[PDB]
Amino acid sequence: MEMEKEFEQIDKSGSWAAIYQDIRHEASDFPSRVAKLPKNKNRNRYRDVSPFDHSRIKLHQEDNDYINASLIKMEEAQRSYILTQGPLPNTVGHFWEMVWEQKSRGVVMLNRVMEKGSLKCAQYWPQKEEKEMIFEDTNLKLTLISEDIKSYYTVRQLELENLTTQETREILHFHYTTWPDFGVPESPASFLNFLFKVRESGSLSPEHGPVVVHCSAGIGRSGTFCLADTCLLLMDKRKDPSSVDIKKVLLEMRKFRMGLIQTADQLRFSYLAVIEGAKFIMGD
Ligand SMILES: O=C(O)c1ccc(Cc2cccs2)cc1
Repeated sequence: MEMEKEFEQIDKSGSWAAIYQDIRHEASDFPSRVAKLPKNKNRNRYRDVSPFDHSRIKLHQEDNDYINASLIKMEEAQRSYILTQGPLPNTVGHFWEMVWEQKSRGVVMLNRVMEKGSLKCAQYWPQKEEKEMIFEDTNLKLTLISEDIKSYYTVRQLELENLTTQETREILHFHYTTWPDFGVPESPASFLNFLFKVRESGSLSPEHGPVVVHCSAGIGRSGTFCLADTCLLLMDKRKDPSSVDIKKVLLEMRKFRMGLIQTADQLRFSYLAVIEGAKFIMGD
Protein backbone atom coordinates (compact mmCIF):
# COMPACT_ATOMS: atom_id res chain seq x y z
CA MET A 1 0.00 0.00 0.00
CA GLU A 2 1.68 3.22 -1.32
CA MET A 3 0.13 5.66 1.26
CA GLU A 4 1.40 3.01 3.77
CA LYS A 5 4.93 3.26 2.22
CA GLU A 6 4.85 7.11 2.26
CA PHE A 7 3.63 6.61 5.92
CA GLU A 8 6.53 4.32 7.04
CA GLN A 9 9.07 6.64 5.22
CA ILE A 10 7.78 9.80 7.13
CA ASP A 11 7.62 7.81 10.47
CA LYS A 12 11.16 6.32 10.14
CA SER A 13 12.51 9.81 9.13
CA GLY A 14 10.38 11.60 11.85
CA SER A 15 9.33 14.35 9.34
CA TRP A 16 5.58 14.79 10.28
CA ALA A 17 6.24 18.45 11.39
CA ALA A 18 7.98 19.20 8.04
CA ILE A 19 5.16 17.65 5.83
CA TYR A 20 2.52 19.56 7.93
CA GLN A 21 4.31 22.95 7.55
CA ASP A 22 4.55 22.40 3.71
CA ILE A 23 0.70 22.02 3.62
CA ARG A 24 0.34 25.20 5.76
CA HIS A 25 2.61 27.06 3.27
CA GLU A 26 0.74 25.93 0.05
CA ALA A 27 -2.84 26.39 1.50
CA SER A 28 -5.29 28.83 -0.17
CA ASP A 29 -5.81 32.36 1.22
CA PHE A 30 -9.20 33.92 0.35
CA PRO A 31 -10.99 36.93 1.91
CA SER A 32 -13.23 36.58 5.06
CA ARG A 33 -14.58 40.20 5.10
CA VAL A 34 -18.16 39.38 6.32
CA ALA A 35 -16.75 37.35 9.34
CA LYS A 36 -14.67 40.42 10.41
CA LEU A 37 -17.53 43.05 10.37
CA PRO A 38 -18.05 44.60 13.86
CA LYS A 39 -21.75 43.48 13.97
CA ASN A 40 -20.50 39.77 13.85
CA LYS A 41 -17.96 39.82 16.71
CA ASN A 42 -20.20 37.83 19.12
CA ARG A 43 -20.98 35.25 16.29
CA ASN A 44 -17.32 34.01 16.22
CA ARG A 45 -15.86 31.69 18.87
CA TYR A 46 -12.20 32.26 17.78
CA ARG A 47 -10.72 35.48 16.25
CA ASP A 48 -8.33 33.43 13.98
CA VAL A 49 -10.99 30.95 12.54
CA SER A 50 -13.35 32.47 9.92
CA PRO A 51 -15.27 31.17 6.91
CA PHE A 52 -14.12 32.48 3.46
CA ASP A 53 -16.66 34.82 1.79
CA HIS A 54 -16.93 32.62 -1.38
CA SER A 55 -17.93 29.36 0.50
CA ARG A 56 -19.78 30.73 3.62
CA ILE A 57 -23.31 29.46 4.46
CA LYS A 58 -25.85 32.30 4.31
CA LEU A 59 -28.86 32.36 6.72
CA HIS A 60 -32.19 33.14 4.86
CA GLN A 61 -32.92 36.44 6.66
CA GLU A 62 -32.53 40.12 5.65
CA ASP A 63 -31.38 41.34 9.15
CA ASN A 64 -27.98 39.51 9.37
CA ASP A 65 -27.24 36.42 7.19
CA TYR A 66 -23.92 35.56 8.97
CA ILE A 67 -22.92 32.21 10.64
CA ASN A 68 -19.40 30.80 11.10
CA ALA A 69 -19.96 27.83 8.68
CA SER A 70 -18.48 26.75 5.27
CA LEU A 71 -19.69 24.50 2.38
CA ILE A 72 -16.95 21.97 1.40
CA LYS A 73 -18.00 20.67 -2.12
CA MET A 74 -15.87 17.62 -3.25
CA GLU A 75 -16.58 17.41 -7.03
CA GLU A 76 -14.87 14.06 -7.94
CA ALA A 77 -16.05 12.25 -4.74
CA GLN A 78 -19.65 13.65 -5.19
CA ARG A 79 -19.83 14.55 -1.41
CA SER A 80 -20.70 17.90 0.29
CA TYR A 81 -20.14 18.80 4.01
CA ILE A 82 -20.95 21.90 6.08
CA LEU A 83 -18.13 22.48 8.64
CA THR A 84 -19.06 24.89 11.51
CA GLN A 85 -17.86 25.96 14.99
CA GLY A 86 -19.52 24.62 18.17
CA PRO A 87 -22.57 26.86 18.72
CA LEU A 88 -22.31 29.87 21.12
CA PRO A 89 -25.04 30.94 23.59
CA ASN A 90 -26.20 33.63 21.12
CA THR A 91 -25.90 31.40 17.91
CA VAL A 92 -27.86 28.22 18.95
CA GLY A 93 -30.98 29.54 17.13
CA HIS A 94 -28.85 30.41 13.98
CA PHE A 95 -27.37 26.83 14.07
CA TRP A 96 -30.83 25.13 13.92
CA GLU A 97 -32.03 27.70 11.27
CA MET A 98 -29.05 26.55 9.08
CA VAL A 99 -29.88 22.83 9.60
CA TRP A 100 -33.52 23.59 8.55
CA GLU A 101 -32.70 25.83 5.53
CA GLN A 102 -29.93 23.53 4.14
CA LYS A 103 -32.19 20.34 4.48
CA SER A 104 -29.54 18.42 6.48
CA ARG A 105 -30.49 14.93 7.84
CA GLY A 106 -27.52 14.57 10.26
CA VAL A 107 -25.36 16.58 12.72
CA VAL A 108 -21.91 15.13 13.59
CA MET A 109 -20.43 16.38 16.95
CA LEU A 110 -16.76 15.42 17.71
CA ASN A 111 -16.29 17.25 21.07
CA ARG A 112 -17.70 17.18 24.65
CA VAL A 113 -19.53 20.31 25.93
CA MET A 114 -16.77 20.61 28.60
CA GLU A 115 -13.11 19.65 27.90
CA LYS A 116 -9.91 20.65 29.82
CA GLY A 117 -12.26 22.30 32.44
CA SER A 118 -13.67 24.94 29.97
CA LEU A 119 -16.86 25.16 27.87
CA LYS A 120 -16.14 24.17 24.21
CA CYS A 121 -19.78 24.68 22.99
CA ALA A 122 -23.31 25.48 24.22
CA GLN A 123 -25.75 22.72 25.40
CA TYR A 124 -27.67 23.18 22.07
CA TRP A 125 -29.96 20.02 22.18
CA PRO A 126 -32.49 18.83 24.87
CA GLN A 127 -31.36 16.19 27.42
CA LYS A 128 -34.87 14.96 28.39
CA GLU A 129 -37.86 13.96 26.23
CA GLU A 130 -40.35 16.02 28.31
CA LYS A 131 -38.21 19.26 28.29
CA GLU A 132 -38.16 20.51 24.66
CA MET A 133 -36.22 23.69 23.55
CA ILE A 134 -37.78 26.70 21.77
CA PHE A 135 -35.49 29.15 19.82
CA GLU A 136 -37.60 32.37 19.82
CA ASP A 137 -35.18 34.37 17.56
CA THR A 138 -35.55 31.79 14.61
CA ASN A 139 -39.06 30.33 15.46
CA LEU A 140 -37.95 26.64 15.85
CA LYS A 141 -38.83 23.86 18.37
CA LEU A 142 -36.45 20.94 19.08
CA THR A 143 -37.54 17.72 20.97
CA LEU A 144 -35.47 14.71 22.05
CA ILE A 145 -37.21 11.57 20.57
CA SER A 146 -34.73 8.82 21.64
CA GLU A 147 -31.11 8.36 22.76
CA ASP A 148 -28.79 5.29 22.21
CA ILE A 149 -25.61 5.47 24.41
CA LYS A 150 -22.65 3.22 23.39
CA SER A 151 -19.05 2.97 24.70
CA TYR A 152 -17.46 5.33 22.09
CA TYR A 153 -20.47 7.37 20.74
CA THR A 154 -24.17 8.27 21.38
CA VAL A 155 -26.87 8.50 18.61
CA ARG A 156 -29.94 10.68 19.19
CA GLN A 157 -33.19 11.08 17.25
CA LEU A 158 -34.39 14.74 17.33
CA GLU A 159 -37.57 16.35 15.95
CA LEU A 160 -37.14 19.88 14.49
CA GLU A 161 -40.37 21.87 13.94
CA ASN A 162 -40.58 25.07 11.88
CA LEU A 163 -43.15 26.89 14.16
CA THR A 164 -43.98 29.23 11.18
CA THR A 165 -45.34 26.37 8.91
CA GLN A 166 -45.79 23.45 11.44
CA GLU A 167 -43.59 21.23 9.19
CA THR A 168 -41.41 18.74 11.18
CA ARG A 169 -38.30 16.69 10.23
CA GLU A 170 -36.33 13.95 11.95
CA ILE A 171 -32.62 14.97 12.53
CA LEU A 172 -30.03 12.33 13.60
CA HIS A 173 -27.33 13.54 16.11
CA PHE A 174 -24.06 11.47 15.94
CA HIS A 175 -21.93 12.33 19.04
CA TYR A 176 -18.37 10.94 19.20
CA THR A 177 -17.73 11.18 23.00
CA THR A 178 -14.20 9.64 23.52
CA TRP A 179 -11.73 11.88 21.57
CA PRO A 180 -9.04 12.51 24.29
CA ASP A 181 -8.58 16.03 25.85
CA PHE A 182 -4.89 16.05 24.52
CA GLY A 183 -3.50 14.51 21.28
CA VAL A 184 -5.33 11.97 19.04
CA PRO A 185 -6.69 8.42 19.62
CA GLU A 186 -4.00 5.64 19.72
CA SER A 187 -6.04 3.40 17.28
CA PRO A 188 -8.44 4.72 14.58
CA ALA A 189 -10.72 1.63 14.97
CA SER A 190 -13.44 3.43 17.05
CA PHE A 191 -13.33 6.60 14.82
CA LEU A 192 -13.77 4.44 11.60
CA ASN A 193 -16.62 2.43 13.30
CA PHE A 194 -18.31 5.83 14.03
CA LEU A 195 -17.74 7.06 10.40
CA PHE A 196 -19.45 3.83 9.09
CA LYS A 197 -22.43 4.41 11.48
CA VAL A 198 -22.94 7.93 10.05
CA ARG A 199 -22.74 6.56 6.45
CA GLU A 200 -25.27 3.71 7.21
CA SER A 201 -27.84 6.31 8.49
CA GLY A 202 -28.19 7.99 5.02
CA SER A 203 -26.90 11.32 6.54
CA LEU A 204 -24.02 11.65 3.92
CA SER A 205 -26.16 10.66 0.90
CA PRO A 206 -27.16 12.91 -2.04
CA GLU A 207 -30.93 12.66 -1.39
CA HIS A 208 -30.40 14.96 1.72
CA GLY A 209 -28.76 18.38 2.22
CA PRO A 210 -25.10 18.32 3.38
CA VAL A 211 -24.24 16.81 6.80
CA VAL A 212 -23.39 19.47 9.46
CA VAL A 213 -20.03 18.66 11.14
CA HIS A 214 -18.53 20.48 14.18
CA CYS A 215 -15.98 20.32 17.01
CA SER A 216 -14.99 23.45 18.97
CA ALA A 217 -13.46 25.55 16.09
CA GLY A 218 -14.77 23.27 13.25
CA ILE A 219 -11.33 22.73 11.56
CA GLY A 220 -9.32 20.06 13.50
CA ARG A 221 -11.34 16.91 14.44
CA SER A 222 -13.96 18.11 11.85
CA GLY A 223 -11.19 18.23 9.17
CA THR A 224 -10.13 14.66 10.07
CA PHE A 225 -13.72 13.32 9.66
CA CYS A 226 -14.33 14.77 6.11
CA LEU A 227 -10.72 14.02 4.88
CA ALA A 228 -10.97 10.33 5.89
CA ASP A 229 -14.51 9.94 4.38
CA THR A 230 -13.56 11.60 1.01
CA CYS A 231 -10.25 9.63 0.63
CA LEU A 232 -12.00 6.22 1.25
CA LEU A 233 -14.81 7.15 -1.24
CA LEU A 234 -12.19 8.06 -3.94
CA MET A 235 -10.34 4.69 -3.41
CA ASP A 236 -13.73 2.93 -4.05
CA LYS A 237 -14.44 4.94 -7.27
CA ARG A 238 -11.07 5.16 -9.21
CA LYS A 239 -9.53 2.41 -11.46
CA ASP A 240 -6.18 2.97 -9.60
CA PRO A 241 -6.78 3.26 -5.80
CA SER A 242 -2.96 3.73 -5.31
CA SER A 243 -3.43 7.21 -6.97
CA VAL A 244 -5.33 8.73 -3.94
CA ASP A 245 -3.01 11.45 -2.52
CA ILE A 246 -4.19 12.50 1.00
CA LYS A 247 -2.06 15.73 0.92
CA LYS A 248 -3.70 16.78 -2.40
CA VAL A 249 -7.24 16.02 -1.11
CA LEU A 250 -6.50 18.14 2.06
CA LEU A 251 -5.31 21.12 -0.07
CA GLU A 252 -8.50 20.85 -2.21
CA MET A 253 -10.64 20.93 1.01
CA ARG A 254 -8.61 23.98 2.30
CA LYS A 255 -9.85 25.97 -0.73
CA PHE A 256 -13.27 25.96 1.11
CA ARG A 257 -12.35 26.44 4.85
CA MET A 258 -9.03 27.58 6.40
CA GLY A 259 -6.92 25.55 8.86
CA LEU A 260 -8.38 22.01 8.30
CA ILE A 261 -6.16 19.58 10.32
CA GLN A 262 -4.66 21.67 13.19
CA THR A 263 -1.51 19.60 14.13
CA ALA A 264 1.10 17.19 12.67
CA ASP A 265 -0.42 14.48 14.99
CA GLN A 266 -3.93 15.03 13.41
CA LEU A 267 -2.26 14.67 9.94
CA ARG A 268 -0.58 11.34 10.99
CA PHE A 269 -3.91 10.08 12.52
CA SER A 270 -5.77 10.89 9.17
CA TYR A 271 -3.19 8.70 7.28
CA LEU A 272 -3.65 5.86 9.85
CA ALA A 273 -7.49 6.02 9.58
CA VAL A 274 -7.46 5.94 5.72
CA ILE A 275 -4.86 3.07 5.61
CA GLU A 276 -6.82 0.93 8.16
CA GLY A 277 -10.22 1.82 6.55
CA ALA A 278 -8.74 0.50 3.25
CA LYS A 279 -7.16 -2.67 4.85
CA PHE A 280 -10.65 -3.76 6.16
CA ILE A 281 -12.45 -2.91 2.84
CA MET A 282 -9.64 -5.16 1.34
CA GLY A 283 -11.32 -7.98 3.36
CA ASP A 284 -14.26 -7.39 5.80
O1 LIG B 1 -2.05 1.61 -2.55
C1 LIG B 1 -2.31 0.42 -2.84
O2 LIG B 1 -1.37 -0.36 -3.17
C2 LIG B 1 -3.76 -0.06 -2.80
C3 LIG B 1 -4.75 0.68 -2.14
C4 LIG B 1 -6.06 0.23 -2.13
C5 LIG B 1 -6.38 -0.96 -2.78
C6 LIG B 1 -7.79 -1.56 -2.84
C7 LIG B 1 -8.91 -0.66 -2.32
C8 LIG B 1 -9.92 -0.07 -3.07
C9 LIG B 1 -10.83 0.68 -2.36
C10 LIG B 1 -10.62 0.76 -1.00
S1 LIG B 1 -9.21 -0.17 -0.69
C11 LIG B 1 -5.40 -1.69 -3.43
C12 LIG B 1 -4.09 -1.24 -3.44
